[PDB]
Amino acid sequence: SGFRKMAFPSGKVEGCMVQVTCGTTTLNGLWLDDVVYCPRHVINYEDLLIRKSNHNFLVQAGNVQLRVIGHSMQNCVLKLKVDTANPKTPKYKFVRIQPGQTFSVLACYNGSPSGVYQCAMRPNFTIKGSFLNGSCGSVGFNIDYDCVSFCYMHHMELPTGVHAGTDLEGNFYGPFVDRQTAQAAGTDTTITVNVLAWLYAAVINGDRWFLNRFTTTLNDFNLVAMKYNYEPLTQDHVDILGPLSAQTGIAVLDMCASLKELLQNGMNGRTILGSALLEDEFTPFDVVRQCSGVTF
Amino acid sequence: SGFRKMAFPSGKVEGCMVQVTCGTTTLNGLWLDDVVYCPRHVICTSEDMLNPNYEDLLIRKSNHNFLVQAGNVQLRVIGHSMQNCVLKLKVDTANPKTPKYKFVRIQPGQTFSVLACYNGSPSGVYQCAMRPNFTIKGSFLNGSCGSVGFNIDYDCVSFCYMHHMELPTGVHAGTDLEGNFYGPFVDRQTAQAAGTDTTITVNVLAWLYAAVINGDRWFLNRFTTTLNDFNLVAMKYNYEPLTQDHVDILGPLSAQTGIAVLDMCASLKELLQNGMNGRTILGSALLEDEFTPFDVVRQC
Ligand SMILES: O=C(C[C@@]1(C(=O)Nc2cncc3ccccc23)CCOc2ccc(Cl)cc21)N1CCN(CCCO)CC1
Repeated sequence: SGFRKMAFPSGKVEGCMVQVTCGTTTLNGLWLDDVVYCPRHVINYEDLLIRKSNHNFLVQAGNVQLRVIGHSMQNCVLKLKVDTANPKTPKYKFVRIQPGQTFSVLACYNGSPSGVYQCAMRPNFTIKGSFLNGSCGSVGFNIDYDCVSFCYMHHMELPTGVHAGTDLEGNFYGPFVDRQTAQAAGTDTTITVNVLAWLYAAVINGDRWFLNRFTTTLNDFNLVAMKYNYEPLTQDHVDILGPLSAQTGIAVLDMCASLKELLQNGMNGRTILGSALLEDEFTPFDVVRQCSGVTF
Repeated sequence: SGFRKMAFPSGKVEGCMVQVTCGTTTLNGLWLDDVVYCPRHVICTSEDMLNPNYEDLLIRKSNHNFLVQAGNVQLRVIGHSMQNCVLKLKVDTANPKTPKYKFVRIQPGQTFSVLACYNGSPSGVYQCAMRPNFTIKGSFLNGSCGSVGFNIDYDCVSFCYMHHMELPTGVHAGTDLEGNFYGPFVDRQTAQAAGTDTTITVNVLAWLYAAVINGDRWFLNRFTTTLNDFNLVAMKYNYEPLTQDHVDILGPLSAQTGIAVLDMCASLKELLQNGMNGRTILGSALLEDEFTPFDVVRQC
């Protein structure tokens, strides 16, 4: 029993964090094989990069300086070719995630991991992270068996305190640019499929007060959901919620009628899994993984 | 900016998780140097669990009865001893991934990261607080026994908890790494209940200072309070008493934000009286008590 915001074990990623210094700027880099990936703002990026030489980039893996033997840019990520392959390189992939998907963030400062937390890619493409100056280059990831899927690299903090970054190919999530200019996070919405997954987790843990005899059509639920700034629930979401629906004996459209009532009436001084708000940062897979005990 | 429930990076602890099997039972062990630490109830059956005599059960065991597995490598147990509720299995190989570590016993209100494991394999890491009733509101399924709680300040791993049991309310009980249980719990299946839980007042205040550091001031007020008047109001909402130590501890955050500790105490009093009014503090509609003053300073 128990339901916690749980991050993936960060060990495979910790062995990859390095410190990248270029001029006055110091941020984090991801050392995989003989390449160090980091935000290109560490340095007109084509013009700024051409002026740099390999010895300008000081890379440090622990107390060992890695010598840069080449550099190239891929979108908003700088790829620094190093002479030494990372002996701690795990099995990895670069994956681009969709809004609503969750990942673990290994927050780093000066190439040293300081903390790990579970995030969600918001529907407005920002992440509500916890980052201070020097956290740029910190990565987001998931673990599948023994494979690390890198999905995020931190680049900036928007004026509202929310964070923006790219996938490991340097493509930003959201309409953001790596430039000091006026940029604002769009109005955010609630990840509906994730809220339903968290309601199933609450039922698995013994919380049933919110359940009701009612059901709803997928269309009627989406008309209500749109009114409360909730993302539309697709047939794919209903299908993905299948396992949890079968395990608890509560159909997805039956849980949608509970969600609809929670939206129109509130909690009424009650909590669900120790929360007075509807939690949307657990995917259906996160609930299954935690309420079954999958290991890495 | 931003305030998240943040766990310590678990890498230093992952390199220590092993699987310990004894008879039908399989749980987790912590392999540090040439010793594997694990809950002593690994030597029990459900027929023993009501009134186990661990000294008697242990004397009947031999080293080859304990099957220890570090990854896909079976370790050889060359000795065993019991220290309180933890079994110490001497093995013939020192763990090459043994980090710099300490065994620390924590006080209620203290936080730590939990590396939840099954079959010696890490499945997840989350943050916990030792509740005032000495339980932890963890996330553990069967097979998680032996999963450890820790803090990682300055490259050293301070092990503070080893998971042993789940109480009937879904909360968890365990020991420090010397085998001493936190709370009035015993490693027996006899009737045991967690005492009434209370909110960790100093942690709530630390989280209100974190909210002020992050720009949330809506809950602040023009009032102050005496420490005694605050405690009289606090006890009525099932909040732990705030001691002069807690007030002293909150000093740095008070100086950084310019809000006197007893001034923040008066804001807490008001929140307890009025609730949030549809507002949130750091993305929460409840007063959060699982961030210590040290956690707030570290993260902010
Ligand atoms: O898992 C246990 C320990 C056990 C316990 O609490 N285990 C668990 C821990 N966390 C989460 C759980 C989630 C669901 C179910 C069990 C969980 C069983 C329940 O009661 C106690 C009372 C005291 C003590 Cl110290 C330990 C326990 N055992 C079963 C009994 N025995 C194994 C012998 C084979 O039957 C020994 C091992």
